[PDB]
Amino acid sequence: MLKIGVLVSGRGSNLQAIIDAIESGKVNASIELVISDNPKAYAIERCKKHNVECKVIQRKEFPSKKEFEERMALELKKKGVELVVLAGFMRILSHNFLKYFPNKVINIHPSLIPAFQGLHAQKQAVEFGVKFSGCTVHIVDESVDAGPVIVQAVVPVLPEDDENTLADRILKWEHKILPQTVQWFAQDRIIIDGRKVIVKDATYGTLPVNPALEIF
Ligand SMILES: [Co+2]
Ligand SMILES: [Co+2]
Ligand SMILES: [Co+2]
Ligand SMILES: [Co+2]
Ligand SMILES: [Mg+2]
Repeated sequence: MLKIGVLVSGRGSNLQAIIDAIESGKVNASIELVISDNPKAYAIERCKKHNVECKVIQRKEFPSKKEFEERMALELKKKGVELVVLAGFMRILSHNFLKYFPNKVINIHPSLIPAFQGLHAQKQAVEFGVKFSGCTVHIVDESVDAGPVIVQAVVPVLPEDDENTLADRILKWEHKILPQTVQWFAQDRIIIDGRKVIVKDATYGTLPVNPALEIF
């Protein structure tokens, strides 16, 4: 099975989606370790309920960021983690961490990047007034939600939508494209060429997900 590690900082609904997809047999992978930088994250409780190893590693426990990132990489390496998944993780990863997992660190972001990068992307979309938003699974690099794009899901925005209502609509898709991406990695179907990513034998040119979902 694909051995993956998940980094979290809060609620962790995206972690739950992966856990459920694995338990239902839709994703051929195992979560070898979950790392939370927040001791009170609900994500930790999810790990307890599903018997998923979880470790709390806090930034304040290290003088430098370099140390902090090194410890997290090492702990993942010790578990043979092949794919690192950020699910609600709030720290910014640098080359110190990324160099260990070349093109093997992914993240789920609630917007159609490069649009609305950064924090509160759903609220950004609503205040801006776009008619379409959505979510993106991308490879993490030194940019702020500007790395290689694996898959995106488009979601219509309503005139009366507020941050929470739109976020809720986008989240339904995040819970689908992130687990699907994990499965694609598990199937050795992720091909990288430059900053472009292609999924082997996947269906392209589709709505509302491109490439189209397969396990959902
Ligand atoms: Co273990
Ligand atoms: Co735990
Ligand atoms: Co983001
Ligand atoms: Co609208
Ligand atoms: Mg999450």
